[PDB]
Amino acid sequence: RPESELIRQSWRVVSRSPLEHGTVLFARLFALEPSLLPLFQYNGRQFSSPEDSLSSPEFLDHIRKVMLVIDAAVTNVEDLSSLEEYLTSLGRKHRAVGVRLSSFSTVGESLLYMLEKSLGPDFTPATRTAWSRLYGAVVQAMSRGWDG
Ligand code: HEM
Ligand SMILES: [Kr]
Ligand SMILES: [Kr]
Repeated sequence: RPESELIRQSWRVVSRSPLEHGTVLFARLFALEPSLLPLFQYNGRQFSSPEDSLSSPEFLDHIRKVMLVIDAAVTNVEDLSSLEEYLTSLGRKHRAVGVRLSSFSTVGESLLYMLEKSLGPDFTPATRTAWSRLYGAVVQAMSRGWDG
């Protein structure tokens, strides 16, 4: 595949520091959709502001979890079938915690934003398209968890 290599090569730099890069993605997410902030309840409390979430070890742990799932999508970029079941159940979990399926589009824009900022001139239109397709397929798999 051509695009599989585009994903592999562009993930290499980001994957060296997943928490740093993940923090960009979530900062961008709350700037676009602040109504997602209350969905992260740790120790029975709601974060008041987006900067509150960045001081929470549990929230930062979830950033690393998100990045590891994306790492698994890249590893299986040539055949995402083998992750379908895991992704479906991850969708069910997120539905249970209160995330609306449509919020995953904003997550996609946040991921693309983070890649654009990290890669700079190396974020070619083919690289955007490749990532849009891969994230699209991840979300399709996850969408099964919302009653099908
Ligand atoms: C809309 C943005 C998202 C919100 C509000 C959200 C929120 C949550 C919450 C509340 C949990 C349960 C508490 C925890 O363990 O932290 C969770 C778990 C988790 N999240 Fe997310 N999440 C989002 C996006 C994602 C995405 C896009 C991925 C995939 C790349 C992901 C990967 C994971 C994983 C692997 C877990 C552990 C699941 C388990 O207990 O089985 N998260 N998330
Ligand atoms: Kr954040
Ligand atoms: Kr992805």
